[PDB]
Amino acid sequence: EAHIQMKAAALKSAQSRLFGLDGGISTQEENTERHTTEDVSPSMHTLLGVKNM
Amino acid sequence: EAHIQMKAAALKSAQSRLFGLDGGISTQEENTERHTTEDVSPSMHTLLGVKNM
Repeated sequence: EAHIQMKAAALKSAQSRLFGLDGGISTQEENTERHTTEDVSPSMHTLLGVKNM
Repeated sequence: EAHIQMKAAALKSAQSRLFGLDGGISTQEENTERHTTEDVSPSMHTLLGVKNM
């Protein structure tokens, strides 16, 4: 009885977690898009439908 | 768990780029046109259909 009470008092209410933080860090997608000197910006190739006035 | 958290905090949301700026710089076409003493301008040969009055 003493050993059981000691074990119960030591363990308390320790929740058991089956997993931790996943090791897969990359949550985005690889950017396979090309970059060329013809681009108007590092994020865009052309401004196709844009109309100035 | 500590190592996984450290790796996740260090990598953050680093997007992976597959390409950089392309090494092909010349985006125009080579000007194979000739230049002759008969030309009226370095950019034009004659003024053919032009009518003065």
